[PDB]
This record gives sequence, structure tokens and C-alpha cells, in this order.
Amino acid sequence: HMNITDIREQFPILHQQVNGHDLVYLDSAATSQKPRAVIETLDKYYNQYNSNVHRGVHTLGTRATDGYEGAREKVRKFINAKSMAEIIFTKGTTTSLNMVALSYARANLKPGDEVVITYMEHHANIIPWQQAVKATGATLKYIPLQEDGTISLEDVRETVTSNTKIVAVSHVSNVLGTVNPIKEMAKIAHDNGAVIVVDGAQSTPHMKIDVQDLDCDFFALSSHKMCGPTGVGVLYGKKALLENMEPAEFGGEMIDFVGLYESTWKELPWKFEAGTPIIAGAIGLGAAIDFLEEIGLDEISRHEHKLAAYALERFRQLDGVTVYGPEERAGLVTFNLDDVHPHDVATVLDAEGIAVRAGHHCAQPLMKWLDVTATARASFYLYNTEEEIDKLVEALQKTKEYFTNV
Amino acid sequence: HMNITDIREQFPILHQQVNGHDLVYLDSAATSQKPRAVIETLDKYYNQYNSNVHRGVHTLGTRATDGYEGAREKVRKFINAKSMAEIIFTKGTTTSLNMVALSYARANLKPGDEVVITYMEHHANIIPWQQAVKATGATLKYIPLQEDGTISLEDVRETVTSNTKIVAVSHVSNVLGTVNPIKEMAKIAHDNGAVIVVDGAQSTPHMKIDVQDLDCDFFALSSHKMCGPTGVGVLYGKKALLENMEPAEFGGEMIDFVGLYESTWKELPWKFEAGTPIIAGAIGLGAAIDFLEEIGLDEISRHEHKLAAYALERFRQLDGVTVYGPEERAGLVTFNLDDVHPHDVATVLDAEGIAVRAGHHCAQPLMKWLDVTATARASFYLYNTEEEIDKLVEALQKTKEYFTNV
Ligand SMILES: Cc1ncc(COP(=O)(O)O)c(CN[C@@H](CS)C(=O)O)c1O
Ligand SMILES: Cc1ncc(COP(=O)(O)O)c(CN[C@@H](CS)C(=O)O)c1O
Repeated sequence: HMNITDIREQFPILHQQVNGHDLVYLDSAATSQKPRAVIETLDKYYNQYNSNVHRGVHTLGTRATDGYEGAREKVRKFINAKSMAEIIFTKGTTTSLNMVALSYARANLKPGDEVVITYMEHHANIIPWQQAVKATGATLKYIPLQEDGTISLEDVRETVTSNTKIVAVSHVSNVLGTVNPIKEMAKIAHDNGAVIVVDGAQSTPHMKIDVQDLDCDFFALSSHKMCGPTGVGVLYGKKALLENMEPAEFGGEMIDFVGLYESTWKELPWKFEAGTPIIAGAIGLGAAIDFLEEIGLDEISRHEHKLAAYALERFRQLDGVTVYGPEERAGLVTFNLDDVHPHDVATVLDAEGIAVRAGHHCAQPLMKWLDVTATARASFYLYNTEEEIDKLVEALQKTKEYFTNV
Repeated sequence: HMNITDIREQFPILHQQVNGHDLVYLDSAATSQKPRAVIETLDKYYNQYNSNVHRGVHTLGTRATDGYEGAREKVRKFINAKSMAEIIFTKGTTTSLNMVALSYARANLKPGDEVVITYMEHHANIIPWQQAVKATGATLKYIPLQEDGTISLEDVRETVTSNTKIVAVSHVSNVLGTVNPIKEMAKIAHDNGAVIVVDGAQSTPHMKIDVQDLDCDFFALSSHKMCGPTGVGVLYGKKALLENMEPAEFGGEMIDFVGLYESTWKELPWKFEAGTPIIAGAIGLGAAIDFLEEIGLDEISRHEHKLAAYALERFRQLDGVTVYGPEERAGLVTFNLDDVHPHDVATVLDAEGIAVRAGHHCAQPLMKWLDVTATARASFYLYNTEEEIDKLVEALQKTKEYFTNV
């Protein structure tokens, strides 16, 4: 089984004090921390074999290219894609989803067509569709949520129609912790003639992804949430869809022939990788994948289920605290204290060393659905512990006591 | 003055052998190497204060945000922009130019309008314009080149007309080493009612940039060519132009309000930074700027002019070698050996430890203008030396002798 002391020992940033207290980092849904294996991968790249890729074929250039494409194959295996042609390196989840909205949705929507999303989506999985339907005259529709913040398949079936061309939905909600029924929703989308776009930013770090079992048409993820470098992500798309989509960006490395007025594109995946690519970051993301696979995603999921179940229980021990979302969940808890604004909660918690996020978490329509303007969110990863949750609930208790006194 | 031994001591990657020979890295136009000051900046970020920015305002989140925006101010000062609102962090030069083609050109071109570029442009400054004119029904035009590969202002004046809306041009050619007369071309563009887009990927690393003196409307650059991390670049644009352009990507952090169907955008620069940004890479690019400014861009330019003048002289000592471009130039030499294909030249040179690039250098129309299919290119930076140029010319001599014997 996974030893949380031995795992934490690999993350230098955890071992420091904030405002005189041991750091308690509970904001991994915003971004995760890195183990030495990843940081030292970046170091070794810049110390030893940095060079541009797919260009000069001298010795360092070959090493960098092999490292970059080797990381692409690591990603392919990690999400169980059929082919490296289906694995596109991007700047992050947000850019991946925007590439689908630009190159697939804007080429495949007509008036009368529908894009169907849900009220729990992150802005990254809302605004690109708002913009694509405006540009095409198509219609945007929202699957309603059950009272506990889950999605019923009956509601999916009612909302998706024979006019739906795209269903876009999160694998895991960054606010509710809901794990959505992506595989069953893919069947519903296909049955109606639609493709499904899966926002996997919060699922990929925490649980095994098998795109062949999910049968998603597109799947987007971010390195910085899964122990990898900032600035890099992946767009997966079924090869037959990517073959028919035009590039979202144009430039070097993604062309075959350039004339004065017309150009032709490389084969996949490079068709979608204009310019010098995110070489070091992609290689470090491959290192993050090796790190997570050595621990075991199923072990990481089990650890997070234990932390989530413990946190929910201990939150129920606090009077005057509201928790949003379902009992079965990913590793995060979004909440409010009665009569204390979440920004103030976050301030007091940081004074105790505890990092959480307050605000709308880039999900304003969901806050409106919840009938709140803001919330506070503690989120967990493989380096967090029950003792840290104890510190969180103790600090919420003392926050309530403090704000009741004055 | 700058001490090249002390500068090289800071670049760990230079100190190694390739195929039994000291490495001679002459491919900095493809990508530059990094000093410890930059690599250690990334280390310190991941070891000590990684957190997402402009989101959770806990202690590490504040440190990361301050580091990210502090790097933006470093860039602003470095290119002498008036305002941080004008400094957009992107994935690289290619993405920056594509954002201009998407958000400015496609919104501002009608049939009859012209985009004017030159035959020496890199593909990154060709294809986005090809695509924008096709999408708008506008016309793409090319300023011709003089016999030495420079641009005469008379030709600029003849090509730009009152129908030109955009002139796009490189500051420095990655093939010819030409430094183009950007400031005078900006006056010509403005006189005709056009904006000028400057591709500064090869100028920014090597010479001071002052966008107020150049009066360029847009200016694009890449971190990885100027001792900075991969995966990051800058788009500069005059504030009044950026204010009127729509975002190229949509998502978190670049919104003010998100409704079900409509959203409003943040102020500049964040309007153009969708999603979690390239936090570590931007901070490391700020470190690269501090490093270069401490050495002095004018010292770096002088050093490169000495290396270029020495290389041109020594190339003229070789029989049967053709060099392309003008005598006054940036720090690079593109050439061919009579009767030896440039790919074979590059192979033999790598066997001697020497890294150069062979091919079309992402400038196919320029190769056609030069009446060649490919070339070889040695390119210099602040860690290179005359002794390395000696090794290059000696190895070209022995390449000629070898291929004449068989
Ligand atoms: C479900 C979901 N979908 C898309 C994204 C955007 O991922 P990027 O790597 O920013 O591009 C995120 C990232 N949500 C972060 C940062 S806003 C959080 O604090 O909740 C997400 O949670
Ligand atoms: C004049 C010019 N303009 C745009 C670019 C593209 O920069 P990126 O950082 O790849 O996006 C480059 C990069 N030319 C490299 C790599 S193809 C070379 O080996 O010559 C350039 O030289």
C-alpha cells in the first residue's frame, strides 16, 4: 500500500511554515505540487539535452526529440489511446477545449444544431461553446442537475436530441466533487448523432482514465493538476475526428508544403502542434505520469476516497457548515460557514497555515444554481493526510467561534 | 566587457562531449541554452512557492501571483512598452502571431484589403496570414528582396498601398541574418493606414528592443530563444489595438461575468490569458531577462557582430562554399557546400561534435527565392567563441576533402 510519509518526503514544497504554522496545502484542485522526480526531469533536460525537436538532427536535437515523442507515448499508454496520432500536446485543458470549439464545433454547427453542456461546468467548458454557437447560429442547452448536484441519465436523454451535435461535460466537478457518468453519457450522445467532449482536468490526476472504455470523442487534461509542469496539457481526440479537423494554429513544424498563398499540413499529431513545442514541460509531464503509475492510480483513488469520506464525516460534526454536492465524490469539499463570508474563512485559515480557495471557482452558473455568490473549497491529493483534515475542521470550529464573539 | 569564459561557466549543458568531441553548439537560432540562474529559478518556484495565480489568495498563491505579474513587468521594461496591459504571455512567437491573425486580421479584413509580408518570412509569419486572407477574401502580397537578401524601402513603398491593412515582417531573418528596417517600415505602414506586426523571435535574444522607438503595433517573441524556458512567449500590442480585439481563447481568469449564454471579459492583459497560465515558464523568462540585462544586450550584440564578421571572413577562406544574405547581419551564417547536400554536411559536423541545422529552416518560399532546396545553418549566441568558428570552418574544409575523395 502507499506510504504517505514516503510520498510527502518527495515534495520539497510541503516542508515549510506559513505564518508560523506548518503549511497545510488543501488547494490541489487549483494546482498540484511536484515531486523531485518531476523537477529533476526538467533540470536534467536543461542541464544535458535541450535542443529544438523535429528540426536539426544533431546529437542533442535527437535526444530532445526522442524525449518529447517518448513522453507522447507515455501519455498515450496512460489514458489508453489507440495511437500517438490521437495525443496532442497543448498549453492546458482550457486550450484543448478551445481547439475543439474552434476546429470542430465551428466547422460542424448550423442553425438548429445544439451543443449540450451542464450547469456544473467550469468556465473553460462553457465559454468556448457560447462563442462557437454565437459564431454559427446554433443553440446552447444545459442538462439540469439533481438536488445533490449529480446528473441523472433521464435528464441527459431528455436534453440531448436528434439536433444535438456536441455534448460537453466534466468527468469530475471542481466544485461538487461529482464524478459524472461519462461512459453512459457517451452512449446517449452517439445514439443521437452527437460527439462527446470530456473535460478531464479534475479526473486525470486522481483516477485511471481509459478513453477506449469511456468511448469519449475528445478528452482534455492539464499537467499542472497531476504533479506535472505548468504550461502543458493534452487534447485527446479519436483519430477519425482529428483527421477531418483543420488546425487551430498555423506555423512551423505543422506543415508539409508552404507556397506563397497555400500550404498543406503534416500528419497527426503534429498537424495540431504549430511552432516550437512545450519541450521541457511535455517531458516533465511524462515524468509525472511515470511517478503516478509507480504509486498506482487505483491506490491514489482509494487514498482520496478515504480522505473525502473522513472530511465529509468531520464536516458533519461542525454546526453551521453547509457542504455542497453528493456523498460519493472525488477528493474535495466545497462549503460555507453560516454567517461568515468564504473570503474571510480563507483569510483566517491561511493565518493558521492552511491553504484553501474561496470564490466561485470559475463556475459562476453553478454558484447561481446553488443560490450562493461564493464558497470555500478544500481539495486533497496524494500527499494529504487525515491529520491535515483535522487541522482544517479545528480551524473552522475556531473561525466560527471567533466570528460569533465579535 | 563580457568575459566569455565566465559566461560559459554558467551553462552546464555546454560542458560535455558528443561522439568523442567537445560539444560545439551552433544552433541557437533553433533554440538557446540556459544558464543556472534560469534553471534554478524554475527549481525555486517548484520547491518553494508553486500555487495557482489570481485565484486562491493564501500565502503561496500570493507569492506565485506576485512572481508571475512581476515577470510581466520585467518584460514590459525589457521591450520598453508603456504598460503591462500591453504584455500578453503566450505559448511562443507562433501563438502570438496567430492571435494577431485570428483576433485582429480576421476582424479587420474585407475583400480588396491587403496583407503585405516578405519572401524571407518564417512560416509562423506566413501561414496565419494565408489563412486570415482566405477566411476574409482579402489579398496577400509579398515585398520583393534585393539581390543580397535585404529589403529596400522603395520596394516597401511600392508594395504597401492605401488598401494595405497589415504589414507583417521579421525583425531579423532566421536564414539570411538580415536586420530589417522595422522603424522605417512602420512609418510606411502607418502612412498608408496599415498596422505593422513585427516577428521578433530572432531579434529579442540578441539586441535591445524598444517598441516605443520602433513604433510597431504588434511584436512577438519566444522565451526559448533568449535563455528562457520552453513553452512561453510574449505578444506585445499597442493598448488601443488590444482593447478592441476579441480574445482568441476563452475560459477561466479572462472573464468578468459568465451567464448561461453570454460572458464579459476582464481588462487587459488578462483578457487574453485564458485558463491557468504558464506560471513557472513566465517567471523563468523574467529570470532570463534579468540575466541578459546584467550582461547587457549591447555587449551581447557587439559579441555577436564580432563572431559574425569573423565567421564571414573565414567562410570566404573556403573554396566552394556559398553564403546567403548580406554582409551586415545578426549572428548566424546559412550556407551550402558545392556538391555536398546540407543534410550530409550536418551529419559529418555532428560526428565532429558540431551542432548545426540543415533543411529549409521553416522558410520554404525563401529557399525557392534562393533557388535551393535546402541549406545548412550555423547560429551563434553569447556563449559561443571564435575557436568554435575555427572548428566549424576546419570541419567544413575536411568535409569538402572527404566528399571529393570518394
Ligand atoms: C473541471 C475543470 N475544467 C477545466 C479547468 C481549466 O484547467 P486549466 O489547467 O486552468 O486550463 C479546470 C481547472 N480549475 C481550477 C483552476 S480555475 C480550480 O481551481 O478549480 C477544472 O477544474
Ligand atoms: C524569424 C522567426 N519567426 C518565428 C519563429 C517561430 O518561433 P517559435 O518559438 O517556434 O514559435 C522563429 C523560430 N525559428 C527557429 C525554429 S523553426 C529556427 O530554427 O530558425 C523564427 O526564427
